[PDB]
Amino acid sequence: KTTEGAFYTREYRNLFKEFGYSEAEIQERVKDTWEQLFGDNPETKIYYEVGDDLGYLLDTGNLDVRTEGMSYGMMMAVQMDRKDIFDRIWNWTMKNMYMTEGVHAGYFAWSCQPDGTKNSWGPAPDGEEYFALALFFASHRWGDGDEQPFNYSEQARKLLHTCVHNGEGGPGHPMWNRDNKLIKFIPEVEFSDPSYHLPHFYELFSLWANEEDRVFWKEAAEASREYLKIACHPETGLAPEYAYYDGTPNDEKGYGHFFSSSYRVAANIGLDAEWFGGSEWSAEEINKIQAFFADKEPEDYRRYKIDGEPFEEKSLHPVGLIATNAMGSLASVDGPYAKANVDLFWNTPVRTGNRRYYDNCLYLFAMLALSGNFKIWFP
Ligand code: NI
Repeated sequence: KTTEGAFYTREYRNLFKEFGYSEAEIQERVKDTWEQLFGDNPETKIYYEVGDDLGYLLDTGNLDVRTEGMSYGMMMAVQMDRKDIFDRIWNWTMKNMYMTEGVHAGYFAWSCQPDGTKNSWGPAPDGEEYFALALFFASHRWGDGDEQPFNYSEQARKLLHTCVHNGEGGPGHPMWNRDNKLIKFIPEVEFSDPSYHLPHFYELFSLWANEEDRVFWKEAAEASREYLKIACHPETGLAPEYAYYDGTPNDEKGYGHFFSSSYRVAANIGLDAEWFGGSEWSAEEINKIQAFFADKEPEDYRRYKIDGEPFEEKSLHPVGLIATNAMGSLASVDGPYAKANVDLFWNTPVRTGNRRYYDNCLYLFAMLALSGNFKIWFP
């Protein structure tokens, strides 16, 4: 590590403020972003309330409710101290997504219709890891409820138990390969997705998961840091959406390039550097991604091969790309392009249109992280 992280100091960098933005404008912008996503602002909103006790995040582009969006929404709500929103989302999640039958019992069906109908009985591991951490944060901020499923920390430990141990007495599959400690793209495959690797989350799991797994989680954190070094292109810093355990792109179905999924790598690296400390690798990695985009206009952002070669196809989520590249500045605060990225993001409005969901989730995490408001909530 090259700096001491917020995990040790309990002070979160307000990068917007350090780059010269006023405290009043920053506060306004964070709240405005929240309100545009969770309030009534129908052109821009992604959260929808249902009755007195339910609510969900809608993938506006695919017309479904995704565990990615639900777990994001729970993380957002706990960072904003909004138990009411947190509990609505988590309650919908448990009611409509949690599976008690099939090979993936104990996990969450990745895509549901707005009426709660499962589109699939397959889970998406990046959902599970966000559910668990947001649950731990909920336990810590508010206390475990007495009524299930609001017993937050028990639900978190129980979920992470399944993630590691599923398949031991039965037909299930774990979400992490036990030998290499790497998160999988889905439980029944043996390849991964770089954007799913959250070593900073695993550090916390190594403190708060069932004791029998705390060594595993510290090992998974280290394995995830090593994997990112091999998965990011050495010149451009670009990661593929899917990658084999060997770090190379899995393009069997067109996911071997730098597109929507990959964007989150830079954000993940920034947040890890802020929580657990800078490193040389992270700063250089962010410098590479930012250097790569420095001569490119947002209107012209493309799909790229990880070597930098452009496709005709434009970025489907260019706002999310901007936001993640800016959030990445937390791992290279003195980097040559760090201030330009944060400024570009500052000058980019939240997204409107039917594709806004993904951009806007990335945008709110970036607002939170760059203002010193994406925090670890301790017991
Ligand atoms: Ni103002």
